[PDB]
Order: sequence, then C-alpha cells, then structure tokens
Amino acid sequence: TGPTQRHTYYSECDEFRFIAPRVLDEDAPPEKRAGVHDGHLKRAPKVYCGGDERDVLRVGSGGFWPRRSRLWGGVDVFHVYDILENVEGTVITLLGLTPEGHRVAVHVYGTRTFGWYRLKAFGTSSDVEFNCTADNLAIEGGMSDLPAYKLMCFDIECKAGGEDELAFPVAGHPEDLVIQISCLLYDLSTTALEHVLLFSLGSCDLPESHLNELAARGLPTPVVLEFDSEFEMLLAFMTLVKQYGPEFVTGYNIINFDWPFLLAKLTDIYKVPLDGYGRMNGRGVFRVWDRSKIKVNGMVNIDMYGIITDKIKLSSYKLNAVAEAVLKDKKKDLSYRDIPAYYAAGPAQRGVIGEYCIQDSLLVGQLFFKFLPHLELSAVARLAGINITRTIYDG
Ligand SMILES: [Ca+2]
Ligand SMILES: [Ca+2]
Repeated sequence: TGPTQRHTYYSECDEFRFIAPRVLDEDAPPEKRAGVHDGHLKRAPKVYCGGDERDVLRVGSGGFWPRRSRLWGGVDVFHVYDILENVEGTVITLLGLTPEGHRVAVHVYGTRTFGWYRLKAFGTSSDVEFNCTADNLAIEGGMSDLPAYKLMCFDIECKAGGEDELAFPVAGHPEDLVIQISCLLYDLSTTALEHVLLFSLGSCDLPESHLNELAARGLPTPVVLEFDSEFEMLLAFMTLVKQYGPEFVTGYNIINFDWPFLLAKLTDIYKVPLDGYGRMNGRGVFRVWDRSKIKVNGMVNIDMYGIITDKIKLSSYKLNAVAEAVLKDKKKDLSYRDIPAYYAAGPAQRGVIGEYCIQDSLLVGQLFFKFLPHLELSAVARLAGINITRTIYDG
C-alpha cells in the first residue's frame, strides 16, 4: 500500500558522493594528507557515536539523536503555531501541539493564526492528523500558555579546502566543507535545554574541562555524532530536522549564512530534494532567497542577529561583542584562522573546535531566552491576522 502522497525525504540511501578532508586519514602518508577525497561510495550513510555505529537513516530504539516521528518512510484541544495552504480544492493545514505534546495537523476543507483551538494517509510528520471543515473549529478561550514546542538553536563551522585555507568558504566549491554542526534542542515553554548535539566530520573528543563545565551548569551531557564524510553529516542533520521537527529554529546569522550554505551543499553538490524536509512529507516549501529570506513549511526561523540589531545599538554585532554587551559573558573566541590547523591536528583539537561551536550555540540560546522573540512575533501574528512566518519575512 504505502503512503497516499509520496514522501520525498531520504528514508533510505545506499550510494552517495563521499567528500572528506584527506587529513582525517591519520594512517595515510603525509604526501596524501592534502585536499579532499571526492568520489562516489556505494554503502549506506553511517554515523558513529561513543564507539557505537548506526546507519543515519535507520529508525529504531538505539538512535543517537531524539525523535518526534510517528511515520518514517511510511512505516508507522490543540495549539496552532503555523498554517499551510496546499491543493488536494485548497486545503488549509493547521500545524500544532496538544497539551500532551503530541504533534497535530488539522486539514480544514471547503475554503475558497497562533493560539488554542477546540474540535467540535498523513500529509505531514505529525503524530495525528484530522480532516474537518471550519465549523468544526472554535477558539479555545481561557488558554494562553504555550505548549511544549521545541526550539533548535544551531551553528555550522566550515573549512575552505582550496589553495588558500583562509579563504571565505563557498558552498558551490566541493572542497569547502561543513565540518561541524552544533545543534541545541530546547523546550520553548519551560526554556530547558534538553539536548546538546555536535555533528562532526571526523573524530572529535570534546575536552574534559568543557564536559565538567556543562555538568556544573547542570546542562545535558553533549552527544558527539562523528561522520566520515560531509554528505553523511549533512544527511544526518537534515534527518534530525525532519525526525525531531523543531517547530522553531534559531541561530546567529543562520539566514544569511548557515542555512544558505547547507542548502547549497544539499542541492548543488549532493542532489537531495528539500521539499519533504519540512513538516510536509513532500511538495512542501523549503527555500532560501536573497541578506536572505527563508521559508521552511512548518518551521519558524528566527535569526537572533536580526532581533539584536533591531533592538540594541552596538559598535559591533559580532556574536562575541554582543555576548559581552548583553549577557555580560566574556566568551573567548576561536579564530577562523585557527580552524584549519586545529582540524588537521587530531580528535582532541577537533574537540576544541567542537567546544567553541557548542559555546556559540549556548550564547545564542541565552540571547533567545532573554528577548523571547517568538512572543513578540506571535503577538503580531495574532493581532495582524497573518501566520508567524509571513509576520517575520513579509514587510
Ligand atoms: Ca551561525
Ligand atoms: Ca560558529
């Protein structure tokens, strides 16, 4: 039988373009440690974690990252945060959470924005889905606290791989690789940090001092996901994005750098269709366009750089200067000038790259929870009668 509408995200993958820095071949002689390998490889993408080893696209009990996924590849009151329009007649899809924290999509038929509602083959990555008409819906008065939506705060590190290692990385150059992704998952209602993930191209041993500091701050112990190539890492990040499905996503300059870089790699280098990687399982919007906008269906992208430049007056809006100014937190900064020499040194030094990548995402979380931009944007979305996505990206 299978799904009525085809899922277009990778639920399976048995061959891919393998691109990796040759310096990770710590067993190879120096004459062959320069540049990147770039070829095809006929095996399933895989991820390593703490000595254990899994296929990236396998779903089961032993997963290295959290999921909020009912369906994978077809295998098996509410609060609305976002609304999709699609054709089946025009169907209006309300995306949301119940008080229990189940993900819902309610498909409203017969038509020709943020708050609680009452009711009176899935098209999406939800736990339950409903067909109804607009008369089956009413605003649930007396409910105003946000359900347990999830925020993903993320940051990429890139490494230019051409004859100048200090050159600004260009996504269209196959040898300019994403080498790490920090991915911090928070509960948006309680503000609790629930997971600290570091995606790493190559082996990566975070330092004891960093692990002890996070433990002393009472924060979750980081999970390091190690990968042999850029595609396996990018596929796994997108797999987490689809499987965990953070309703809100934040970062610093993620709209003008991180998202455009990732999506350029995924689209141009690897030929991965992005239209099933949002909330919808295929034929959904997932696009960056030019400073940039972004639309990912079912995901609210909030760039803290935009929020902060709009809100504080500063001599510099570099994340470090902002952290010193706003949080009073004097972050020590790893230079982009350091990254190539550290990356080539071994898993301990790639661990130092990892620490600073995690610390960056942690500051952006603190900034996020200070300004609470989602509260400002949802308030405007309610008042102005438009969805929160359009509230951000339209004038
Ligand atoms: Ca960033
Ligand atoms: Ca960074």
